Amino acid sequence: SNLVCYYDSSSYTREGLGKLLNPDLEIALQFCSHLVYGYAGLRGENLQAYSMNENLDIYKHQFSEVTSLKRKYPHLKVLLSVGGDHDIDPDHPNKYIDLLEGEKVRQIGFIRSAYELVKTYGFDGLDLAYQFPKNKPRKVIVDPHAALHKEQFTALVRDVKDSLRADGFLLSLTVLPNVNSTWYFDIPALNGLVDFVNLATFDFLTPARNPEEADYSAPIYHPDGSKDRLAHLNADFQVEYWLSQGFPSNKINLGVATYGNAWKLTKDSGLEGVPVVPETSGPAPEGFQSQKPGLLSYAEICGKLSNPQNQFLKGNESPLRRVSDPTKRFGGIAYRPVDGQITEGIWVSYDDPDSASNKAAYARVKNLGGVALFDLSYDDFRGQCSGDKYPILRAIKYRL
Ligand SMILES: *[C@@H]1O[C@H](CO)[C@@H](O[C@@H]2O[C@H](CO)[C@@H](O[C@@H]3O[C@H](CO)[C@@H](O)[C@H](O[C@H]4O[C@H](CO)[C@@H](O)[C@H](O)[C@@H]4O)[C@@H]3O)[C@H](O)[C@H]2NC(C)=O)[C@H](O)[C@H]1NC(C)=O
Repeated sequence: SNLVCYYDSSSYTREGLGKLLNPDLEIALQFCSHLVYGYAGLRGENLQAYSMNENLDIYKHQFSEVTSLKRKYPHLKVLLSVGGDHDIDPDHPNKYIDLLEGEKVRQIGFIRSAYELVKTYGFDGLDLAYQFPKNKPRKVIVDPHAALHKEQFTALVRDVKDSLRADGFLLSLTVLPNVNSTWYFDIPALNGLVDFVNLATFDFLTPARNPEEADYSAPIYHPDGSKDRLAHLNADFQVEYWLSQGFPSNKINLGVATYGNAWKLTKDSGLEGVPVVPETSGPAPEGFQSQKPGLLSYAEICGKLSNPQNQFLKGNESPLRRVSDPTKRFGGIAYRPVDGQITEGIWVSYDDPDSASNKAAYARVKNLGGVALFDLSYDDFRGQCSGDKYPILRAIKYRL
């Protein structure tokens, strides 16, 4: 099976423990079948593909430092990913749709630019992690041209593929969290156009989208215990959906995240950790390593879990408690409620090595092509949690 490892290059320049330099990157490569370099973006002035950190990717040669890793790993495939929800442009918030709705000249510009990036820097292919509009978050019609958009995307994928054929370059698509395949993906038309598809079957709920309640963010199956949870929000529904639409199972990769979604709790959230957790208050304070409110890396989460040793810590240092439904269907929970001394409450939905392993087993059972891991920079590459580096990656590979 495949093990498609995403690499967010912004991780190269992170300060402290979050920094992922190339020697640490390379260690993942005895487990990854594919490396995907993230993320190129769209220029708001003409929507061509371009590096969102030219100084690093191009002027300090990081694109080709990473693709030249194939010299050391002759079976490794390296792709370049566009979008990935990392193309954040408040100045041009309609780029991805405008590219779909674009005139030939505009689309050709993108196709040519994206092609140039792949070829010039030694990549084996392109990942279209298209930033479509997502499911509207339920609080407490987003796109009325979805069907037009679906058609335009199919056509754009065909033309992109066409540009890559002569070189034999791969094309993958990534269906990003809460991107709805009914609205945008003409799945029977894609089998003949793309080498594989990555379903990002995680972040179904996040503190950014769902600041006022918390629930499992990447369960395999639907948890009946989560009241009123939308039934398409689980990995199995997404996978079966793609299979339903006639996509070959072995061209599908199951997305698994290495980071957790972390909500700030309130007194009114109560003391129990099984979701749905009410009266939450947006993202939890950022971690010191990952510096992203509402996100924590696996090492940051592992580092907070309660043990007999850290038992003595109190107040806002008291350790997090594990909640782990024994059916292995839903994924991990670690939390600390607002209570007395504890003023800073937090609820984290995440996969650890065991639960990621579970996802890998499911993928194997469903005869999928493999797993796509988002991303190496939040796996514990330094070995902080147990001493073993890349504990989530290795656990997944064990079971594919
Ligand atoms: C794109 O987004 C749309 C929503 O805008 C989404 O459609 C929704 O799909 C789900 C999943 O099929 C539908 O929910 C099911 O609906 C039926 C009928 O109401 C229920 O019988 C089902 O309940 C069965 O299963 C649930 C969990 O398995 C149980 O909790 C429940 O008790 C039942 O056993 C289930 O609720 C939903 O009705 C539509 N919604 C709308 C607004 O039309 C679509 O799936 C998304 N596409 C993808 C690929 O994600």
